[PDB]
Parts: sequence; C-alpha cells; structure tokens
Amino acid sequence: RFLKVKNWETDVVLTDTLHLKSTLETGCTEHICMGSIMLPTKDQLFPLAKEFLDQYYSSIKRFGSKAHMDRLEEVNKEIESTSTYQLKDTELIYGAKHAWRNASRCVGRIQWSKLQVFDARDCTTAHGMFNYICNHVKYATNKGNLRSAITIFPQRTDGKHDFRVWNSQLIRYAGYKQPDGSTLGDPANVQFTEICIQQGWKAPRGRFDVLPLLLQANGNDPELFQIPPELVLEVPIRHPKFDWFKDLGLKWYGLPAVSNMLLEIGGLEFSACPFSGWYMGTEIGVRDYCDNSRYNILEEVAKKMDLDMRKTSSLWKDQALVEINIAVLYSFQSDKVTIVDHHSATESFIKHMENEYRCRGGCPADWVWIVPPMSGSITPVFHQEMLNYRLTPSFEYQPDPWNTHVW
Amino acid sequence: RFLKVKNWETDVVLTDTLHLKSTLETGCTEHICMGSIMLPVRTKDQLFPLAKEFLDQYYSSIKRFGSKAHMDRLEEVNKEIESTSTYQLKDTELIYGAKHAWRNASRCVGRIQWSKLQVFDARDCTTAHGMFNYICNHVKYATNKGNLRSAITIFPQRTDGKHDFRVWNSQLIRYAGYKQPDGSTLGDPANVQFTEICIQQGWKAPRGRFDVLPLLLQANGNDPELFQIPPELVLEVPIRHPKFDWFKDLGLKWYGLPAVSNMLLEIGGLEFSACPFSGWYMGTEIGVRDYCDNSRYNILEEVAKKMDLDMRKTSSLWKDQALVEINIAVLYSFQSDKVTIVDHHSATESFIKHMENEYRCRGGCPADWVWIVPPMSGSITPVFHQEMLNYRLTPSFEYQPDPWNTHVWKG
Ligand code: HEM
Ligand code: HEM
Ligand SMILES: Cc1cc(N)nc(CCc2cc(F)cc(CC[C@@H]3CCCN3C)c2)c1
Ligand SMILES: Cc1cc(N)nc(CCc2cc(F)cc(CC[C@@H]3CCCN3C)c2)c1
Ligand SMILES: C[C@H](O)[C@H](O)[C@H]1CNc2nc(N)[nH]c(=O)c2N1
Ligand SMILES: C[C@H](O)[C@H](O)[C@H]1CNc2nc(N)[nH]c(=O)c2N1
Ligand SMILES: [Zn+2]
Repeated sequence: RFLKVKNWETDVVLTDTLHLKSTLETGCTEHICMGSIMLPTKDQLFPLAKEFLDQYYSSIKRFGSKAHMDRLEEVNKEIESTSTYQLKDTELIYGAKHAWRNASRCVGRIQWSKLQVFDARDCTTAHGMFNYICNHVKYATNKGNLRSAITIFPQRTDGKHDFRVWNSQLIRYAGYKQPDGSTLGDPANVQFTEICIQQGWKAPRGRFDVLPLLLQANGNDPELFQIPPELVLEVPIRHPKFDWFKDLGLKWYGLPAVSNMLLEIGGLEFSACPFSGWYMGTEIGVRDYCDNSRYNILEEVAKKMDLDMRKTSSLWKDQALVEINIAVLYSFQSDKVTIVDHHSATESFIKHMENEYRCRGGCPADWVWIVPPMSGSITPVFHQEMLNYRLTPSFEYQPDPWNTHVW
Repeated sequence: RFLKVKNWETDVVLTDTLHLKSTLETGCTEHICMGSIMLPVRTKDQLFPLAKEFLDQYYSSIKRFGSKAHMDRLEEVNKEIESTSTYQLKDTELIYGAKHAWRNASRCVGRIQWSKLQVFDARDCTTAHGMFNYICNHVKYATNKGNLRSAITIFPQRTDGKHDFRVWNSQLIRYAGYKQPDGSTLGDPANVQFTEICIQQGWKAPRGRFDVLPLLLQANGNDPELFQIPPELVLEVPIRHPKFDWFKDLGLKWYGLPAVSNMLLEIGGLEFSACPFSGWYMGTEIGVRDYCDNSRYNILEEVAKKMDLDMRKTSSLWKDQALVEINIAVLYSFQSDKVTIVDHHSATESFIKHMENEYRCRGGCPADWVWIVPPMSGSITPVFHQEMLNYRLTPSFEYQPDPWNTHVWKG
C-alpha cells in the first residue's frame, strides 16, 4: 500500500505515498489492465470543495487556521445558497497549476509552477472569447520565446450555458478529402474543417491552412474568427545537411495550444480552458509528419534520400524518421523558437519525478504516454517504473461539442 | 460482458470476451495502474480445481468435452492427487500446455508462431549431467545451422519445493561480464553477478569481452554443477555494417539463439521450474537493448564517434542516428550469414494480424503494450496505435526468484 518504483538503468528506488490521496478511478481492475486504452447536484459539490480548500490551505501552511475555517464556512454557505460557488483568484491559480502538476500523461511538468494564468471568467460573448484568445496567443508566443499559459473562461452552470472552444488546438491546419480520393492537408482535421466550411468559412484549400476559431459563449451557437496571421508564428522546415529538404514545402506552427479539454477544480468544471506550452520535437516530426493517418511523408523523404525501400529490414523508415526529426529541431532552433528534444525533455522529467517524490511523496505518471514515440529505450524514462493514478485538480476529456450542442 | 479495443490508425475495433476466463491478478486496482512495473509451495487443496480447469480446456480444444475420455481423465487425476498429492500430465497435455503458455504470454510479440513449438519431454531426467545432455540437444535442434526452430525442453515438475530442477543461467547462451578494479566492466554488465558465481564454482574465465558462459545446472534440489556448451553448438554472428567498413573493427558479435532458461512454466497447477525455451531474435533486442542500453555494452558513443556526428548537444539526435545504424548492421549481419532474424516492422505487423485472428477465433488476445511496442521507432510500428488489454490466462510462464538467493547448499 506504500509503493516503490524502480529505475532499472540506475537502480534508484522511490517510495510513493501520494497515490493514497487518489480519488477518481483508473479503468483498471485486479483482473485486467487498461493502461493502453486511449480514453477510459448540490450534495456532491461541497465535499469536492472541501477536499480542494483543504489542500490549498495546507499548501500555504494555514491548515486549520481561522482563515481556513472561515473560507470553508463561506463556501459551504455559498453552495447551500447558490448551488455553486466561485474561486478566489489565488485558488484559481493554484488549481490550474496543480491540474498541470497532476497530468500523468505530460512529460513537461517540471515547468508546472511557472504557468501564467489568465482569468477570463468575466467573459460573456464569443467576440470576448476571441479577444482573450488573441491575447493568450500573443503572450504565449512572445516572439518565439514561448511562455506557458492558460486562459480560463466561465465555469459550467446548468450545462446549457457552456463555454466551449470547438477547435481541438487553437492553431491547427485544415484537412480536405480530395475528389481524387486522398487527403489534402491534415487528415486529423477533416471533420472539423468541414464544420468550418459548413458554417461559413471560405477555405483556401491548401496543405497548411490555419483553421479559424469556432467559439461558443454561454451555450449559444459558435462563431467563426480568423486568428491574426501576424500572431501565428510558423517555422519553415529545412535540414542542416539536405538542401532538397526545403523543397518538400513543410512547415509547422510554433505554439502547441490545447483547447478542448475540461479543467476540474474543487468540483467546479471549466469547459473552456485553452492552455499552451512549447513543443517536444517528436510531436511534430514523429507523429504529425510520419503517422500514416497524418501527413505521412516518410516514403517521400526516403525516396529523396535514395534509401533501399525494397525491404523493411533496411530500416529505411527508421533512417528517414531520424532525419525528419533532426530537421524539425534544427528549424525551430534556427528561427529561435522554443523547442525541446525528447532526450532533454525526458531527462527533465526524471529530475522532476525525483523532486516530486522527495517534496510531495510521488508523481503520477503514464508510461505509455511519457515514453517518446521514437528511440524509446535510449531515453531514461523507458527504464523508469511509473505509477499511474488520478489526482484532482485535473484536466479531463469531454465530448466534442457538435455531438452535444442543442443547435 | 463485452470489452472493445480500438486501433487509432485503422479505426478497427475488436471485442474481447476472453478476459472473462482470467484467473490470476494483474497488480492494478481501480485506484492505481501498475502497468509499467517490471515484476508485479502449493498443497493438495487448491490443486484439483487447477487440474480440472486445465483438463476442461484441453478436452474442449480437442472437441471431446464431457466425453468418457474426459470424465475418466478427471477421475484418474483426482485419485492420483488425493493419494500422491500431485499428478502427471500425459504427453499430449504437456505439449498443449507448453504451446498455450506461449500463446498466453502477453509480453511476447512473436506469438503468431505459438502453434509451431517443438516440445522436448525431459521429465525422465534425474541428474545435472542428464540436464546438460538434454540442453545440448535442444540447442542443436533449435539452431539447425542457422535456420532457427522454436523449442522448449521441460524438466521434472516441482514436488515439495526442496527438489527443484533449475537452470541457474538466465539464458542458455550469454556472455560473461567482469567488474574491473577501476570500476569499468569487461563484457556484458548484466551478467556480472552470475559470472562471479560461475567463477566461484570453479569456472576458468577467459576474461574477454564475449566469453560464452558455462551452464550451471541443478537437478533434484542438489547443488548445481558447471558444464561447458560445446563451442561447435554455439552459433555466433560477427557484426558488420553494409556501408561502413570500420564497423567490423569494433569487434562486435552476438549469438544466434535467444533461449530463456530461468522462467517457471505453470500447467494445470503443476510448476515446471526448469523449462528452457527458444525462438529467434527480433533485431532490436540486440541492436537497441543489448548494445545500446547504458547499463549494457553501451556502444553508442564509440559508434557515433566513428560516424563523426555532432556529439556536443543531444538535439543533433546523434544518439538516434547511431542507434539506427547499429540496428541496420545487426539485421544485415544475421541475414548475410543466413541466421534467422526478424526486424521490428515485420514482427509488429505479424503480431497485429495474429492479434486480430485471436480476437476472431478465441475471443481475445492478452497483450502488454509496454512490452510489445519496440524500443525504437515506436509510433511508426502498427502496435503503437493499437489498444490492448492485459490479463493473465493459464497455462503461463512466470518469473521465479534467482536460485542462488533461495538455494539451501549441501556442500
Ligand atoms: C511547456 C512545455 C510542455 C511540454 C514539452 C509538454 C509535453 C507534452 C507531451 C509530449 C504530451 C503528450 C501528448 C501527445 O503526445 O499528444 C503532453 C500531454 C499533456 N500535457 Fe503537456 N507539455 C507542456 C506543457 C503543458 C502545459 C502548460 C499544460 C497545462 C497547463 C499541459 C498539460 C498536458 C496534459 C493535460 C496532457 C495529456 C492530455 C491527455 O490526457 O491526453 N502540458 N504534454
Ligand atoms: C519465435 C520468435 C520469437 C520472438 C521474435 C519473440 C520475441 C519476444 C520479445 C521481443 C520479447 C520481449 C522480451 C524482451 O524485450 O526482453 C518476448 C517476450 C516473451 N516471450 Fe517471445 N519471442 C519468440 C518466441 C518465444 C517462444 C518460443 C516462447 C515460449 C515458448 C516465448 C515466450 C515469451 C515470454 C513468456 C515473454 C515475456 C517475458 C516476460 O514476461 O518478462 N517467446 N518475446
Ligand atoms: C500545452 C501542450 C504542450 C505540448 N508540448 N504539447 C501539447 C499537445 C499534446 C496534447 C495535450 C493535451 F492536453 C491533449 C492532447 C490531445 C490528445 C491527442 C488528440 C488526438 C491524438 N492525441 C490523443 C494533446 C500541448
Ligand atoms: C524465446 C525468445 C525469443 C526472443 N526473440 N527473445 C527472447 C528473450 C526475451 C525474454 C523472454 C523472457 F521470457 C524473459 C526475458 C528476461 C527479461 C530481461 C531480464 C532482465 C531485464 N529484462 C527484464 C527475456 C526469448
Ligand atoms: C519500466 C519498464 O516497465 C521497463 O523498462 C520495461 C519497459 N518495456 C520493456 N519492453 C521490452 N520488450 N523489454 C523490456 O525489458 C522492457 N522494459
Ligand atoms: C493505443 C495507444 O494507447 C495510443 O496509440 C497512444 C499510445 N501512446 C501515446 N503517447 C503519446 N504521447 N501520445 C499519443 O497519442 C499516444 N497514443
Ligand atoms: Zn493497469
């Protein structure tokens, strides 16, 4: 019940006690492990509020103080009365930072305490949402010197007045299926791209078209907005050795900004809470470019490299993959846009884990997501045993809005 | 109940009902997943239900469930247990058991081959010398001059846990490791403890970087004895690179036959503590793990040095570049010497086909994603995108503690 995790490359052993504070469920049982599955009233609200307020006042070393009890009392009163409650700015910031801290699938959490939190709870319209999001993007991008940030729109009330960003990321490329039969641009975004067009958007029908924002305030119909191009920092992808690489015509955007998740703090639900950091190179070079269900350029690159693509055992896919990921890192670094390679990022996470085990008693971590999609075992996280469990505050998935929206 | 797994690249969805037949635990709870943890004595009491369940499965597979042969066998095993406190498997049952232990091995990506396993019955063995002979025959059979053949040799089952047969080696063929006074290691660092034991038992070590370890064999609970595998039985492959001529001068080689010899085979409640099995290598086992783990031969530096890569910052991906070249060399060398090997793209593609087939005919396929996904180029293999369910079926292979930690020495 007091658990140990071992690193098999270093023999370092850490003792986990934090998991005992876990609340939600993992999807696993004693009979079956679901570790590789992608997606497994007034009464309930006050205990949730109490659990959060307790950990908050503990963190500021005022557990059991007058101010603690008073606040517990005040929130209790507000829930009995209004059937909900509002977070103090200090509580909102703490809650958001700890949602990141608790994100077991995130390798970048060593940065968790340096999150810029933008309070957008006074927002009432989609035009206001757009304004807040432009300011976010500009602050976060910072001329290529990226800074982590989250913008938090008003919390769910009766589930009919939800704030939602319909895009999965603030910045993403459009996808269109060709009459020919293939897919132009990003296949991942074919459905969403349709809903943009099938709602007003005029598509350039290109390969790297930055999608418009589809913003929904207070449960209303969502509205289209184009992010000012001058706020969208993109990087042309070239290679430090292969001069034909530039001719592939590839580029990617600098800002990874997830906008479709749900932030839970003290029982309150923030259905619109776009957050952003900076990329690990493999997210673009391995997944975005080389997934078969994405831009899928491996064969094209291997061809230009003149590799022997007759047999899989020549490892031509593997060679091309490395070169593509060299290009991505080289390109961002050259344009002075923040990026981290998978070696640096995983070494950072090992350091973070040790910090958390020492100062917090543990660090929930999902091995399946933490290990990079290339060169797994030559990164230290591959050899690191990890315990996965769910702490709150937390980021959670939520249904795509078009399936839920009472139109 | 139904359970569905989705492949996120193909959108293919499979339905698992087989997990309902699961008995053993996973280590996970509703509150914590232990999926990345490496490693998460038996009386007459619990034995007959274990026996019965296995025999039910056996007779079902041969389309004889409930037959007179089935009921008689149950009867016979029952009376054998209550009078002798154990029982003996028929040859047919043993073969079925061994094949299904492999079939049920959720961490094994090579299971498309499970039904083609050569089972060698060594249950009549009584001495370490007898063990050595059986093991030599296994190695010769399995190696087949490079045309590798899967096989398992099964020594007598545990009785009171005080007369165990054990192969003290983790694998039948492995290179020695030597700790030097300056803190460095000569050979395979993984095998330093075992090497020191062999030396203590009287092995005259050559003290080179690739010395094949002697077999250390325990029969019937007796102290183990040293044996040298005839070198002519140990097939090795010099490693060279198809473009880089300097690669051969690194002086690398590896053995052709992967043969695990320290696991326990459970069949119908019976425990076979010595059951060496072998197949053929996936290239990455050697090229990624054996050669490039920091705690193993660790040749990334040397290789990258000779490739003249930018080694100052990690973001040059010099480690990733060297890793691919090493794995190309391993595959090239094995194929050139006509020794059976499979690359991780072929192996994972075959596993997906296997898994889909198993869902269709068996109702499921227990699989451990953490182990099934290869240690390089993960997401460009099809298993990366494949949801998997991990659960435990029997018959099974299990870990057991190393014998030198539990053995009562006779002298
Ligand atoms: C600052 C640098 C950051 C880096 C390098 C980073 C890296 C990553 C990576 C590689 C993943 C894997 C997800 C995938 O493969 O699609 C991930 C997941 C995740 N990240 Fe981070 N991230 C960063 C910042 C942040 C921030 C600022 C937040 C929130 C405030 C965050 C929250 C999350 C969450 C909630 C997930 C998992 C989502 C899920 O469950 O699917 N990350 N991160
Ligand atoms: C014939 C070709 C085979 C291939 C390519 C293959 C491949 C693999 C690989 C790559 C692993 C991961 C282990 C590691 O990374 O160290 C593995 C695990 C395993 N294999 Fe196979 N294998 C083969 C044959 C067999 C046979 C013949 C048996 C048994 C009769 C077997 C039983 C197992 C078991 C039980 C594990 C899991 C070990 C554990 O739980 O830690 N395999 N295999
Ligand atoms: C802030 C941030 C930094 C970074 N460096 N990277 C990302 C993107 C990674 C990511 C984070 C999430 F919080 C949620 C998701 C969605 C999961 C995706 C959707 C489809 C495939 N995958 C399941 C991705 C975000
Ligand atoms: C038949 C076979 C084929 C193949 N292609 N390959 C192997 C070796 C893979 C393997 C299988 C096992 F049943 C147990 C182990 C030991 C795991 C090691 C020991 C220490 C670190 N690691 C946990 C390896 C065996
Ligand atoms: C901590 C983690 O479970 C451990 O390093 C595992 C990860 N996956 C693996 N997968 C395979 N095939 N072989 C291994 O030795 C390991 N090691
Ligand atoms: C089926 C499997 O869970 C799925 O492919 C996961 C595996 N691990 C991952 N890991 C990360 N970081 N991102 C992903 O999208 C995935 N996909
Ligand atoms: Zn689990």
